[PDB]
Amino acid sequence: QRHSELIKHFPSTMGVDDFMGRVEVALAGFGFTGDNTIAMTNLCRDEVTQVLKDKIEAIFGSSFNTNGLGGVLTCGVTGMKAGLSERYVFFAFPHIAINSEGSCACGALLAILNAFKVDGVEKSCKVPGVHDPLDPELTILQQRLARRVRYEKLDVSKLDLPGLTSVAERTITDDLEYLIEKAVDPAVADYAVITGVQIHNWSIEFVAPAKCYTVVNGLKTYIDLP
Amino acid sequence: HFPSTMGVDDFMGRVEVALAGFGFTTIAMTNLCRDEVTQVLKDKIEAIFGSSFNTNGLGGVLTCGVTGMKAGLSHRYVFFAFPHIACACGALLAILNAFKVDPGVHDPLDPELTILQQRLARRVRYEKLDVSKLDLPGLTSVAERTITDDLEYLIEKAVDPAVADYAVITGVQIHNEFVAPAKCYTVVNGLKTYIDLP
Ligand SMILES: [Zn+2]
Ligand SMILES: [Zn+2]
Repeated sequence: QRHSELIKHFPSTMGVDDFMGRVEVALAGFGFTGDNTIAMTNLCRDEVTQVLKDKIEAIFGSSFNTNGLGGVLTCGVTGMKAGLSERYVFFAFPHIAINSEGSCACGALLAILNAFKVDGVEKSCKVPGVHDPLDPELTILQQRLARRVRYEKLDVSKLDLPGLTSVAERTITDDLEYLIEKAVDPAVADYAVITGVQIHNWSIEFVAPAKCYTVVNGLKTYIDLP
Repeated sequence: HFPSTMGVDDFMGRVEVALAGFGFTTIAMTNLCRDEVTQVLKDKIEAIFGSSFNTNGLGGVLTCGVTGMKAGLSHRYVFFAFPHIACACGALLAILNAFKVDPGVHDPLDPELTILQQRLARRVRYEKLDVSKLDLPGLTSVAERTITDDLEYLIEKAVDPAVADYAVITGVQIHNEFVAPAKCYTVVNGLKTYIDLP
């Protein structure tokens, strides 16, 4: 009941403010500030994620938001180009809640884990391009998650909500780069990418950074948390 | 093109007075285009209802699904849906450009865009429209019909009238800030009362 960081479920876990500091430090190093950059934020649509989006916009005045269910990126390549209209910073995060150690973290990720648990993971592993019209964002997310879970050969019997949440982060990150490739020419602009897992510790807000880098002058440099 | 057009704050006056007739404050779902310029009506809506959630997609597409609507409805209910126009809705103008140059399916590289694009095609073909003749305010108005029953399909999947009052405010946002309303009703204690302004 002190630092409330038994959240080592994600080794990289930081305070959200601690987190935001490192970012603008690392980002200032590469020429990014609230001065010259536009931020795109992508979180889950749920209201519990608003604290992270607010911190980011506190630093980045020029900002646009593309939140999808469970953090899925259904705005696509047009949704992205719409917002960027020379220095861009993309933040993408799924999100999880942990008491100490346990209204619903991520609603989508909860239902999905169950889906993978009761039915197969195989039931959801569809060809990309397909969705249930009754639940477009959710099912697009299931499937991408399913493909990803199969892609790094994961023992589903041993998959828990943190593990799933961490597959979502690798997934949402990968999708982000696929849009970024279509929508951003590293010859024309410099940009950055910050991804990770948002963690609601109900009261303290944490963030576990995952993949971070800058593409400056057509040259990519990775950034770890310290 | 939009004979229903009003100023946006007049609208938000008639709307809240109308709604006040049965309900007032109530949670609110807002669904507009992701574009920034839609924020005018957003904040005005929130202005009246502090309990809210937003479900914006490209052009106003309701890809939030039933689960999206259910997650937001956990604290009776009132639903706002509007596409828009002025670069008006870059999305509708992109679909329009398309409709005049060319089932649970989508481009992975533009899911919201192409989902809406499909739902408009169906609305276009249903209503029996000449695409050569279709222009931007026509498709916008279509999109208002598309977005509305979409919303409606989502609603009494998500909402049980025997237990909840809900309300529906739809229409078209117009910039040069105007709102041309369209389908507006309340359902209270069971009884559905459509609303026309004026
Ligand atoms: Zn969520
Ligand atoms: Zn638009």
